[PDB]
Amino acid sequence: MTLNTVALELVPSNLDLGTAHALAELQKVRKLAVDAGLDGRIRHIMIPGMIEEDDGRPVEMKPKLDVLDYWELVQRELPDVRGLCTQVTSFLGERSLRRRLTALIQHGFEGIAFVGVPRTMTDGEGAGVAPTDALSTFSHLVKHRGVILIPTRDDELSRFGFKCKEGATFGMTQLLYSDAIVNFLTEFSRNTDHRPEILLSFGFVPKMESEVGLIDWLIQDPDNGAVATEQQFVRRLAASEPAQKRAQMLDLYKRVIDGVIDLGFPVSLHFEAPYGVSAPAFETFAAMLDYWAPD
Repeated sequence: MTLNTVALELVPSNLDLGTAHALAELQKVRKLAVDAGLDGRIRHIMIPGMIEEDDGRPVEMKPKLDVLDYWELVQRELPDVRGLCTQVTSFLGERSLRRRLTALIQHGFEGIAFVGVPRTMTDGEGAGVAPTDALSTFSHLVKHRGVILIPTRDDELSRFGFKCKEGATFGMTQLLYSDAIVNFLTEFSRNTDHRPEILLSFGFVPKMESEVGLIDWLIQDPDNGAVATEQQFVRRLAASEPAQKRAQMLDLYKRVIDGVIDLGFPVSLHFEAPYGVSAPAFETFAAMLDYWAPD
């Protein structure tokens, strides 16, 4: 009924790589994890869905394999892991979304986070499916139905509460670069009876972030202040040398874990490396797991 899992995000490889070099990259993933101690301890791969056109991103954005094609490669090179993914619902329409969700579950995915994109319907005829409506409508197809939880966002208490009422089973956080989630989940536990599973998301920040700024872009929220603080922490990690970067990161992790695991929500972990998996990323994830892991 709960995942109680550690999930590693693997973004699908570029469409132009071809099969032979897709599996080589996945083979490197297996070696990096074994070398880092992770190889028994990651139960799920989270494969995010697709943005086709660019959103302003600081990186280049090439066309990717569909979630289904990439998942079959993943199963070849990482036969231990189970599958989670992300699905945009806003563009599909109920019948199409039913077929898509059925195909995902049929091909071995155990949980799906329903993601929404705002769109114009003043024109832009044809309703898609709002993520919160999908949560109710497809509960017979998807046992683990997720939403994005952004604990720094204005009105997230009302927003996440609504999604829980509408049938959300877990919340997957935006990348966490402060302990805002601690106060959010405590206030959420005081104002409501919803106890969804929380997928806590931690992202490795490489020095390259000082030059490219991808993670700063991923978490931006104009005029927030809590996010402003998080962006300063990202820059500081990027400008920190490995020992201090690891310690600052793991101190953040320890505060979140300590502040959260007794609130009464089931807790799972979600590890991202937005610039691509790497030995320093996997070492950071191994350090976090040595402090605390589900089970």
